[PDB]
Amino acid sequence: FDKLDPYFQQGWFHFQKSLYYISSVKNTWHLSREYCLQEGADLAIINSRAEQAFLENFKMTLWIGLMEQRSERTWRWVDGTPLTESYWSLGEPNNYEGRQEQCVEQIDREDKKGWNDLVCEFSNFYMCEKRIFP
Amino acid sequence: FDKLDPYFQQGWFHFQKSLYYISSVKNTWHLSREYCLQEGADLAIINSRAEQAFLENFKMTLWIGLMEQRSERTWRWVDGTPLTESYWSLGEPNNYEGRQEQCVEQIDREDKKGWNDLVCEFSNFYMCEKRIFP
Ligand SMILES: OC[C@H]1O[C@H](O)[C@H](O)[C@@H](O)[C@@H]1O
Ligand SMILES: OC[C@H]1O[C@H](O)[C@H](O)[C@@H](O)[C@@H]1O
Ligand SMILES: [Ca+2]
Ligand SMILES: [Ca+2]
Ligand SMILES: [Ca+2]
Ligand SMILES: [Ca+2]
Repeated sequence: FDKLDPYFQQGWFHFQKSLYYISSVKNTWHLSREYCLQEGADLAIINSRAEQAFLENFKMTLWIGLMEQRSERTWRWVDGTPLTESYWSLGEPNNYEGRQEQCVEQIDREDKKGWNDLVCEFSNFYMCEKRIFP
Repeated sequence: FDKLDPYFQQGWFHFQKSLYYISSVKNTWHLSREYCLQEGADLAIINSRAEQAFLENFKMTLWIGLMEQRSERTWRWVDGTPLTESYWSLGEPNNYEGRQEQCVEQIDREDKKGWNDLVCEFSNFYMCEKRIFP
C-alpha cells in the first residue's frame, strides 16, 4: 500500500503484482507507448492466460506492448522478449488487405476476441503496465 | 496480499481497499446484484471522487449498487447508506418518459457521462465490489 496508494490516487489499479492504467484518449501505437514510458512504465505485456483474460474482460479495443520485428512477421514485446504464448484472434496476424500491420491491439468484437495486428498509425485506447513486485 | 490471489485468478482486480469484478454478461439490476452477493460481495458503492473516476474510466455502461427507496426519488446504496455525494449525469435522475427508473447505471455516452436512473428490468454489464482491507 505504501507502494500502491500514490498510483491508485492517479487511477491505476492492481492485478497480480502489476499496476495497470487505461488511457482516457486514443492514440497511435507509438504515442500511446510514449505516454506509458513517461509514467515509468510501458505498454502492457501479456505473460499468462489469466492476464489475457483480465485484458479481454475490459471489452475495450486496446493497444498492447507487442510489435513486429521490421516486416519479418515475428514479434517482440516492448521489454525485448520474443513472443512465446500468443492469443491471436482467428485469422490473425494477417497484414490485412496488404497493409503494414506492425503493431498489436486487443480487439473488442462480436464473435472475434483476442489480438489483431494493425497499422501503427491508427488510434486506440491503450493500457500501460508497471511491475511493482517480482 | 496472498488473500487477493484466488480473486485475481477469477478476474477480480484491486483498487484502494476493494476488489472489483466486471461481468462478462448483461443482466437485470436484480440478477446482477444476486451474482455479486453469491461471490460474497455486492454491487459497487461509489464512496469518493477517485472511485467515481476509476468507474468512469472503464468506458462501460455498468449497473452500480444504488437504488431508489420505493418511488420516493431518494436513494440508498446496497450497503444501506443514504446517498450523499452524487455523480448524476446532466438531467438525471429523471424517470424518463414516465417509466419507473429505480435502479442506477453508470452511462458511457457522448457528451453525457455519469449516473443515470434506469428501469431495473433492463440489462447492463455490472460491477461487483468487495471490501478486503479495513
Ligand atoms: O481495420 C483493420 C482490421 O480490419 C479487420 O478487422 C481485419 O479483421 C483485421 O485483420 C484488420 O487488421
Ligand atoms: O433509455 C433510457 C434512458 O434514455 C435516455 O438516455 C435518457 O437520457 C435517460 O434518462 C433514460 O434513463
Ligand atoms: Ca504483464
Ligand atoms: Ca490484422
Ligand atoms: Ca466503494
Ligand atoms: Ca434516467
